[PDB]
Amino acid sequence: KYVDKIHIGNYEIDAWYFSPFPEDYGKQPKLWLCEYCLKYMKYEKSYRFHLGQCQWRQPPGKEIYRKSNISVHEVDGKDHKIYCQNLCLLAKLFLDHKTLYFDVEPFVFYILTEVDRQGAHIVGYFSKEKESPDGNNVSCIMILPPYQRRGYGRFLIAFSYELSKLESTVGSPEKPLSDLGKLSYRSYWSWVLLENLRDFTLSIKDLSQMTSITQNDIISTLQSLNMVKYWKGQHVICVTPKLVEEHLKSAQYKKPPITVDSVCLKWAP
Ligand SMILES: O=C(NNS(=O)(=O)c1ccccc1F)c1ccccc1
Ligand SMILES: [Zn+2]
Repeated sequence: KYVDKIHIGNYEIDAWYFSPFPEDYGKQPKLWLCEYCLKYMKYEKSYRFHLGQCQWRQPPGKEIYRKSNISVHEVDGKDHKIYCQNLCLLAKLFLDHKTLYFDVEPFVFYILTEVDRQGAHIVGYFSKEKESPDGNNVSCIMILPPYQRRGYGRFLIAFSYELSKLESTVGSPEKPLSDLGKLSYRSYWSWVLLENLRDFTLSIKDLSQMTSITQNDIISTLQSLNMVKYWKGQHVICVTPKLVEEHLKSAQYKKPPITVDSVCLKWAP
């Protein structure tokens, strides 16, 4: 009845949530997706015919980041409507709270790919409203299950703040976050803040300006690190250089990151 398994690239992936693909696409045992243009198909035969014909080998839009074989494409929902709609229906298989699939024009989509000789292979993405009334620098963020917990979510989170910095603005992901989303942002925030308190008298407003993390996300992060005191109605940073290093040395920050190299980012607001 609902779509419950997809084939994309060389992966078969079980669905986590309902996504409103048309009814007759549900009925099939599997839905088959072109990993490059994200067209969804009902049959292994139409899929293999499509694979032989389709000329795309990367996302549409502008490649705004390239370092070695990690690429980000910026895709405007108005310019590439069908691709963005396909991406949103794919995303909704793995996001409980996403509600927007068809009215994609207000959004820009940042698609993360990993490149080999065959083409640029989609790992995940984040959407962003062109005009956010609430200052959200991410709408939805999704990493395909076989790539989760492997560094790519940290990359996209970092990337979303590097855009916010180029915008001279603070930003926060739209709520609610998934369970993994919550843990991932808290861990990203903790690292960035701890490294700034090592590398540098920084105030909370100072840190917000340096990182584009909102003051509230800074404060909730420092509270979970027990690194803020409260005085006459104001949160104030309170931490020893040694306690910062204790946190940074811990086993949580020990996996080598895919880092966003701002030299390789090509973008203006
Ligand atoms: O895959 C995910 N997180 N684990 S991670 O990338 O190794 C990671 C490691 C350290 C800090 C933040 C991270 F994100 C993820 C999936 C969906 C939304 C957001 C993140
Ligand atoms: Zn295709």
